[PDB]
Amino acid sequence: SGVFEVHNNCPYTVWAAATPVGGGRRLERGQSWWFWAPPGTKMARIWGRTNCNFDGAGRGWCQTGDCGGVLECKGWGKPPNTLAEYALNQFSNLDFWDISVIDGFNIPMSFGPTKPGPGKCHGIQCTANINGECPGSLRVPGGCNNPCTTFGGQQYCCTQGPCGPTELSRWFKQRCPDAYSYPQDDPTSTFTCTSWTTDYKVMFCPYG
Repeated sequence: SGVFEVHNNCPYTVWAAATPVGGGRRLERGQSWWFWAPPGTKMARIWGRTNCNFDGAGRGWCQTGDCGGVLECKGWGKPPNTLAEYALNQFSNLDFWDISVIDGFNIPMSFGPTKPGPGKCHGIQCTANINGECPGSLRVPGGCNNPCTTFGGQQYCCTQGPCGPTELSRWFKQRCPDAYSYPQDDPTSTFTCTSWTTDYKVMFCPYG
């Protein structure tokens, strides 16, 4: 319960990050990072940072997902960064989790329970070649930004009230049907498992 394995299967190095628990860890291909989240942990995210350069003290910078120039993240990363989000022991004894591209996409990833269950408690992924097919307007080095990051505004960010899918969010949704494509993409993007029944695993580049 509450245990996360973050495994890197990408050809390149990935500096894993996680908040509010976890921190960060350099992961060469084949390596795993294990951390535990106390029961009740909410608004948590796990992500990978690419093309980093750190000194001996842990200060540096990353091309994507940079969390304030430090290796062990205390805060969120700079988009674009594919996200695995979770909240344990929420209402009705359920863990709520998802993969999100609301803050862009940088690395393909899978996210799922170690002990599956009925309903939505099964593994999901977002492994489409988003970086290679990314629209020119959203394209950045090593990633593909969500229109809310690139353009801003209610239409894409939904800060002013109800919003719906846009041509750009749909572009993401077509490639990753199980991931959050825009702020209010809730019905087809939320997955759950009964609390205290399973651990979780995140993999960067499942297919290599």
